[PDB]
Amino acid sequence: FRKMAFPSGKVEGCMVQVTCGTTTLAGLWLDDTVYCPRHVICTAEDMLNPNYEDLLIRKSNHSFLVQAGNVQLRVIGHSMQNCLLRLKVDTSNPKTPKYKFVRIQPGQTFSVLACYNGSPSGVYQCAMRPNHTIKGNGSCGSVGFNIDYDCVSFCYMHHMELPTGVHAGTDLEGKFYGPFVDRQTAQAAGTDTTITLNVLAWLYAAVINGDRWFLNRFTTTLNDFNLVAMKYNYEPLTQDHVDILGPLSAQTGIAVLDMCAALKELLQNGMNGRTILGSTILEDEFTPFDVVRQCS
Amino acid sequence: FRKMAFPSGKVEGCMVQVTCGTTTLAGLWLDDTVYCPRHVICTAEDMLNPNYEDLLIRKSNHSFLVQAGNVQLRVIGHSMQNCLLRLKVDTSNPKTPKYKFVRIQPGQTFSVLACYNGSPSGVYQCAMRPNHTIKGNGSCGSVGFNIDYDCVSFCYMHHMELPTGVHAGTDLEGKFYGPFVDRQTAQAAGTDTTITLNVLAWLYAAVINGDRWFLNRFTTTLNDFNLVAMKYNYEPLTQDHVDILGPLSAQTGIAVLDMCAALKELLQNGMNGRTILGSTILEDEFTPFDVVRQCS
Repeated sequence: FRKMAFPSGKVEGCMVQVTCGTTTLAGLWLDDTVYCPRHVICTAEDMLNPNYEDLLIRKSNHSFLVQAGNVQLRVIGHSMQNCLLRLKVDTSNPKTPKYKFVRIQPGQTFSVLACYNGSPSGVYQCAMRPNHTIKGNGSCGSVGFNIDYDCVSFCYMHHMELPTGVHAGTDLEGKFYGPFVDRQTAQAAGTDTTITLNVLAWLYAAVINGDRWFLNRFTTTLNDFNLVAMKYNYEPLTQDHVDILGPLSAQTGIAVLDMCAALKELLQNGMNGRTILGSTILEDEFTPFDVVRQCS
Repeated sequence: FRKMAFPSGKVEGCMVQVTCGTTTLAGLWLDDTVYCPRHVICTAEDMLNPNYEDLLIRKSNHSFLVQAGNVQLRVIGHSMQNCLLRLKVDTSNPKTPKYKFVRIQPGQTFSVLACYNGSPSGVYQCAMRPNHTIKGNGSCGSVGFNIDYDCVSFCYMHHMELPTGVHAGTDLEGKFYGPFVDRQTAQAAGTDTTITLNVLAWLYAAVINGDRWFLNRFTTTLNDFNLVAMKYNYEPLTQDHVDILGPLSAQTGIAVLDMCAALKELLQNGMNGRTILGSTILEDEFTPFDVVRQCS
């Protein structure tokens, strides 16, 4: 069992390099528009307290060097759309896939196409944290996506590293996830928690894959489990979460509350130097939907 | 810090579905040739003791349904090339990237484009184990690759799951990694070991990323470390491995043998319930080259 991203081909065809001043970062070229973080116009000094409207007036179309692979695109318009820079180019992308802009939820996973060394360089899978951060030099940024049947659902664009090393960004409409702004100040993240629903989902995956030792013959309750969860900084389980785990519960023959009892035991008793799916930690970056999609 | 694969776009354009009988699996369409595991011609019963030459004579061109996305390719020839089925089609792939066939070495990493539910479905990074296995239902197989500048280096194609759940396959010439054959028999893997060089490389990455607690003020020697390594089923360190870690040693200011002393301590003393890069286990699936490529 492994953490796997969606194939990145369709997103690769949309990735461009946007340069303004000394700042070079990644953009998304869809039809005749390029999207990138608006702080591309900021010197690493404007970032302290940026008046973006003011800084943008100082910019013209020629302030922006947009490079699609090894073609320089001619920029014929610029505007601000929330925290995104909206760039109009003279050519519409012939590799534009069918796409939607979705705003994902805390606990939900997505694939990331990471820009390093001035181009699309790597791909990995991650989860939006309950505190709206991302655990994701020469970074030129990154695009988050899921592939929903025939369509690319763009959900994330990287903007900032916070002083703690955790990342913040926006959806593709330019609206930040969580309480964050694109300003180099003392923005503290909310206290993070483990995504319970995902941990249970991954436990089901372990059972599918042969790891059974953590199973016991006790059950629990939503009220009891959530006390334990509160203590261990886990997300509270709701009835919605239980209903979601239905298919996996049927597949394994282990009732969701029985699996919660196994988890409760694992939090209080540890793992005694054992492994679940080659892991000594409890993994929370697989949704039930990711588990279903892998087996099978 | 995260395990990331190469972007998969160039490999996605080469992936086809090859059907023979009830067996459907993934092929690689390059120019006018499709490559897939030869056991596509076997019923899950021929697999016990397959005479492949004999089974192939019974097949004709019409025995093979080759589907590129949603185009059925017409197969105009078939032959066997080691453990690969070599299929000749009437159309050469217009999405053929620049590519090489490389045979990688134990300890070396590669990206995998995994075929699930009858199409390219997922992407992840992995290492060839020292015992020539892969830690990688509805599996239709998978292609292993690195992207070496402008060129795709194909290094792996999945063939078999062994009775222990570990995977075996070939390079793209059809030659198995390790002592394995494409036959459903009692093939036991060699005893696996941890890739030392990669563990040191990842420790350097931890130091780059701020984790420093495991550093001490002792050094060790190749002869001393290798006794400890033997005991803990780690690969012996060679002078080649030390020279390879040079750039990372210079970057961090930590001499390779000093880092070995930190590792030696970690093997004998554990981690006392601490973490390195969010991990309580020692990670061996990043080469020095992967670490350099990420930071930066």
